[PDB]
Amino acid sequence: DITVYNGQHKEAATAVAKAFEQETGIKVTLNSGKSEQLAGQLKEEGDKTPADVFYTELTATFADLSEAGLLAPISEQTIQQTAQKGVPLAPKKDWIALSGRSRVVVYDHTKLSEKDMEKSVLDYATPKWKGKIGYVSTSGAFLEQVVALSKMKGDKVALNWLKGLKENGKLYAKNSVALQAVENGEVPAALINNYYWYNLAKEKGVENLKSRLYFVRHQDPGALVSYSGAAVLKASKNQAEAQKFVDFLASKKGQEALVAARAEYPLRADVVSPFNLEPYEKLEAPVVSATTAQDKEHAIKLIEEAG
Ligand SMILES: [Fe+3]
Repeated sequence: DITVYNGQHKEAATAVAKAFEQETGIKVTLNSGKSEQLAGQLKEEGDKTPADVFYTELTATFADLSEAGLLAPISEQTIQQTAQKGVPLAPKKDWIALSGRSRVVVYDHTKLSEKDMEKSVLDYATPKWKGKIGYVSTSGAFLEQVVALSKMKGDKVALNWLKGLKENGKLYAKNSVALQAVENGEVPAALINNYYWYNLAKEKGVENLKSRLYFVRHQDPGALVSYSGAAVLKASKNQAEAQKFVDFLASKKGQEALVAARAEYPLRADVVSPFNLEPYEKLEAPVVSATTAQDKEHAIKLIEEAG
């Protein structure tokens, strides 16, 4: 049996854990919490950690653990199961990206078409969109978007975009609230994550939704994908089973279990999501270095500077 520190959505973790237990008979105990807290705890616990695997919604969480020498090598063959072009790879082969979530533009298709959409996410923060673009400044993925803009286009462009959103955007407290605002005709478009829309479409039926998604693609900063993944702890005294679990997460069966439970993009190219997601390769995500704590502090300062 194994213990998995779980930073991922609990529905996803419970689903892959159940599928693993059903496939192998090896029991999984989830210790679910915030990834940044769990990462800190793994570092503090060091050689004495009871964690066999760390399963997270953000692979950036692994960088500090890897550099601290706390992660075990995983099989090159396993890593290759999800190593599509664009997918982040552990330089030390000590973690694996498994799935992703995408930034997206959601829009009211009864007011707008794709003709009204923009080439770049940068262009939504302009006077055309005054009173007409929803954004969620307190959102984690929004912050990742700001980090990506700074990295890809520089701070001035990132700050200009944020100032553009202050001037032109409508602020929403959460992504769910922004999605509902678009559905309800309050605002014609909003910047959110893919999974909110696909979840609503699955529950209510797309025929009953006024909103649709627009993907900028073309490696635009707005095509940003955030990657979930897993790593085995070096300190684990149950390497064989921990490696078996990570191998399972990258397997067709494990990926199928994940995508049935959560509207993330699988990184195997022989698994199809029941949520009706496009293939990961079609997204044309940009390649962006992992977010560090320093990146986040810098992005937070830009948000504050923009008002
Ligand atoms: Fe969310």
